[PDB]
Amino acid sequence: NLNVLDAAFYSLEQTVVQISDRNWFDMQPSIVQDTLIAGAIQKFEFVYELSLKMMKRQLQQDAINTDDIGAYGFKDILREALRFGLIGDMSKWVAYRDMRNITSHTYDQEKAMAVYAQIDDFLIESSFLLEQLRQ
Amino acid sequence: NLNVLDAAFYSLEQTVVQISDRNWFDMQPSIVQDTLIAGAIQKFEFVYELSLKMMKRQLQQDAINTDDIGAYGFKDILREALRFGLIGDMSKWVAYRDMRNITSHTYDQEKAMAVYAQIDDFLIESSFLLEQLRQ
Repeated sequence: NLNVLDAAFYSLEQTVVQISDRNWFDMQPSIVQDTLIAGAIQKFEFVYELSLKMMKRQLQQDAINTDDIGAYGFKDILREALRFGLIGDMSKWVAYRDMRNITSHTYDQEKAMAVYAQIDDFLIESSFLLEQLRQ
Repeated sequence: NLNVLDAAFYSLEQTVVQISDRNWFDMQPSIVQDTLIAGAIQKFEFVYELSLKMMKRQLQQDAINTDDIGAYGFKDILREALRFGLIGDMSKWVAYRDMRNITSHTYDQEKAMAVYAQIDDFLIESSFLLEQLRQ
């Protein structure tokens, strides 16, 4: 499992890299560009959703009990994830959830630009998150 | 707002066309090939969702004295849409949702190929719907 989040993190990272190579990206027809952006938003969603689940799982393995939060709030998952040092800034994640909740609006190109602009930062935290989880 | 459904559809279609250009697509780097399939899948989700939003608004504005069509779930919307000849086979839209509900597993390349392969048919059906709504 953790391998899966790991494979999904890299594929996202790799994807931003290709899109970053501004030489090759600007050459491509516009439909190729917007499809890569969408594929990147889709890969963002995977890492985000896989991250929560791995994060919820570590949390359940380290708690006094799973009854408490696992049927309880996002924010509570974060604070707790923060306490065990799983993440560094629950404000990045509150933001990430806001991001994920609107990816379904991504057919609008502006909105797509807006989500893609936040992905590089996104890679940072999730990178941290996963490092934590490897240990 | 019919324009959005129309433009998401056409943008999907155009995505599928570039992907089918085997000579062009076989040359691309590995990460470009799958980001593109990732993206086409994301785009499939947009038309599906929008297509259902439109059947909904259609039935919601159509005969309804705006009877908070909330009492309505997926299958009522599909049944009403059939009553209006907006779709012609609901077993298919039922299957498009099962497809939609597994796209979150698309980080696995094989599951992703399996969903992408179903896009051609989706285009036929989704385009019929858009035809009826055009009137």
